[PDB]
Amino acid sequence: MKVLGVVVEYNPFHNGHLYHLTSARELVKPDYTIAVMSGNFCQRGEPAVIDKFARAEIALRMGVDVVLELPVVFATQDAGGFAFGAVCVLDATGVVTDVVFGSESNDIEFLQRVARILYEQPDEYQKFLHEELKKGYSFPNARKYALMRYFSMKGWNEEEVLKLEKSNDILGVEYIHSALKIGSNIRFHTIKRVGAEEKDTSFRGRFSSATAIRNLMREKRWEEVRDSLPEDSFEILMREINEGRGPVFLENMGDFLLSFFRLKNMDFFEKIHGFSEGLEKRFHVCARQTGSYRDFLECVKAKRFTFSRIRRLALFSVFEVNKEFVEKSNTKGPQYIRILGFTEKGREILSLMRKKAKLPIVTNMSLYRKVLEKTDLPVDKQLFLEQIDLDVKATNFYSMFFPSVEQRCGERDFSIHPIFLRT
Amino acid sequence: MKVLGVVVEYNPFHNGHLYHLTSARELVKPDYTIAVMSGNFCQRGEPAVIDKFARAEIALRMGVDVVLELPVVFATQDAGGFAFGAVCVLDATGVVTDVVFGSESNDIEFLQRVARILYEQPDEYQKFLHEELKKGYSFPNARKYALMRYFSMKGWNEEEVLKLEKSNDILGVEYIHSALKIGSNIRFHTIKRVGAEEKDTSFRGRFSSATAIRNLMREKRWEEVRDSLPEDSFEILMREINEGRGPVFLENMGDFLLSFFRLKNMDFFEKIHGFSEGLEKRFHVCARQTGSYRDFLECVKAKRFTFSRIRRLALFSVFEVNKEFVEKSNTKGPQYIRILGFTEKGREILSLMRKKAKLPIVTNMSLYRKVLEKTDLPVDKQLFLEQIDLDVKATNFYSMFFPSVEQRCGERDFSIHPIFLRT
Repeated sequence: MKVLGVVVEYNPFHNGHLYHLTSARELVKPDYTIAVMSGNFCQRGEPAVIDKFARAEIALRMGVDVVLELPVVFATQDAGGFAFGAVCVLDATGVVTDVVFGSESNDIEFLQRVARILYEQPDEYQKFLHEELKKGYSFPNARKYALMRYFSMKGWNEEEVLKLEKSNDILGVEYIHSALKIGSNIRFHTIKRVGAEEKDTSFRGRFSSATAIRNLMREKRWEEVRDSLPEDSFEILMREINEGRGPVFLENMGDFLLSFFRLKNMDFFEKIHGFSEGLEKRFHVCARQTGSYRDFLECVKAKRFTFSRIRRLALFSVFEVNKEFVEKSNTKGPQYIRILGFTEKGREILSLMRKKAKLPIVTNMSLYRKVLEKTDLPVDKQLFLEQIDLDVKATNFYSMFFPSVEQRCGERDFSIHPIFLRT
Repeated sequence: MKVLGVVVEYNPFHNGHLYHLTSARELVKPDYTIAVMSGNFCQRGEPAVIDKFARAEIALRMGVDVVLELPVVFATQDAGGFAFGAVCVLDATGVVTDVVFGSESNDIEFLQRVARILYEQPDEYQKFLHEELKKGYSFPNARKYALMRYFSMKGWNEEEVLKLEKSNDILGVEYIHSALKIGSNIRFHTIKRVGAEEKDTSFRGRFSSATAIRNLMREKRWEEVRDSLPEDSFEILMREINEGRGPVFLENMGDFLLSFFRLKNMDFFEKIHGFSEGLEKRFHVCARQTGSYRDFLECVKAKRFTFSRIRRLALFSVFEVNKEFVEKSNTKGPQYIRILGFTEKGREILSLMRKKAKLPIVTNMSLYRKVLEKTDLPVDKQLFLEQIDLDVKATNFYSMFFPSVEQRCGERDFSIHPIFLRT
């Protein structure tokens, strides 16, 4: 028996996503497919263009049997924390056998070699990393240079370690690294990256990136959106829009984020995860000097910062995601498995997950405190509660930006049950 | 010599305000007139419809020599705290000899008699108050009923105490009580309020209430607005509107406030000043179950809560005005005198204030930390910093709601110097 895991966001689910999913299923020939998916906010620090319940339904119609929520504390982190949460969730199901992820190099052996070095921390590598951590290098840069120097000493190709600027391959390394850390037996595979680069922004016809498609949506070119998307993905996108639950764009939240930063002092940002390299002063000063979130982001931007990093820090700030909370989450991992949706076939593997899972399974959110109280699993209960409260908080915040005022009431985590799709 | 103080909001400055200000000056015949004025937020929990720099200038043109800011922590409180701050600021100038306030009863001897009882706290009054509170009445009702029983026991007419159901006289008593508490020698005077009461939301000619006039602005009835205001007031209003710095309404901030409350749990609100009687839970639940701030207010509101109390609580929440901070402020008072503007004539009295003031005087905001570091005056340093940080924070937040994005940059407390007008 084999169960395919995939780590996904689907913002929106497009033709490239379908190609990847179909290829993964053809490669692994799984009996069941489980997706761990980012919620209402993705890894670039942007809102999903439609909410997690719609995108869970889309994934189910595209051939996922079970959709799990990647908790916000992981979903909005950079590659290291993102991968760690995703791999912990999939490993925790107790049924996942194989994981297939998109890749640029499409070389599983190189990705594995890098991860083993990061896991086993050779004495030579460690000495290099510290030297590179002086000379003021940021960790991901110092690590890259440390890895390059390790490769030379071992007579490998150091040039390869510059492959690791590509998003797909970075995540790939971190998936494997995470699996070694938690002692997972999951088998990992790559497929060569589908369609346009995740950062492209140009319309490629059939296969455009998700960022490009969201821009198409901004410009209201629906026919080009339609050409980018599977029929059911587009249909449900149109549904959410017609019913006033989309589209949701980051600039819709921009005035909130900017105003919120004007309520905060530097002491506040110092307590929030991810802040270093003068970014606290930058947030504080730029929030007072600029009048829109777009202008804010450009004021904070400098050569050594990505927009994505800045955008993530903005989400961490409004959700008050503090340093200690993230440190604990990146150690102990997710404390629950949240079910967003399943098919008829998915019911079967969920039944097995009840017996095999290493984390409490949450389906009915009204009952999550009872699940926590009743579980025999050695979870950190306080951390559990903090993590799931963040998930709920993000959904409630997100809902205020539904285009229709009528759609903004209530807590969707408690009012909407996991999607059940008949087969 | 004589110096007249007045406690004002001027949201906006209308014909009724010119009438009463002029009569105040005619009554007392002062050499100078000083106003202590609410900033960008007033006592009802609303933003001012144009900002404090615009409204300070109108005040100067209408006959005020010097305009002072009532710090936010007092300006946004109910009558007790509002009055305390205002009287502390006026007294701290070291030059104000007389204060005139508008009144329904226009009976100053009555108002002083009541203030004296609240100041001296005779045990019979305290017994009555404790009983009425034990019975479950609100503090203002309990106090009213306690004063009535007191009056009755003294052989006075208790129906006279009914005068205190009127907003102006409630305020009047608290001004006088505050003067007694701090040992002020200021002479207090009443003049009879004429024109619509503060609570009257509909339009009659002059004198329409400020509330009614703000609604005229909402409905774009600008002819009736012009007939309601002195020429210089209407001109400054139009100037602000033409530049996109007004009008500012509470509903413009409504989505922010409601989204902000969705980020907070009950433990947050328990810390905020003015929360009791299960208001923490009502804020928490209503913020999640309503989709607009108007609906939120209606949800939180019940028999025992006025709208103004709820609106004040929303401002205290968004600005994180906590219980210990307000307790200190209502004990030690304002720690500085903030000059918003003065005329060439006002120079003369401001010069005397520098010799006579009991609090540090802040004109150039860029220097306020240096003023604090150097002052001989034994102020509470941390409280000073917290109070003035709140003033700046409120201005910075307010400005995000200027209708034109071109006006939303920079910190206006630092870039706008005190208004000055040649005489």
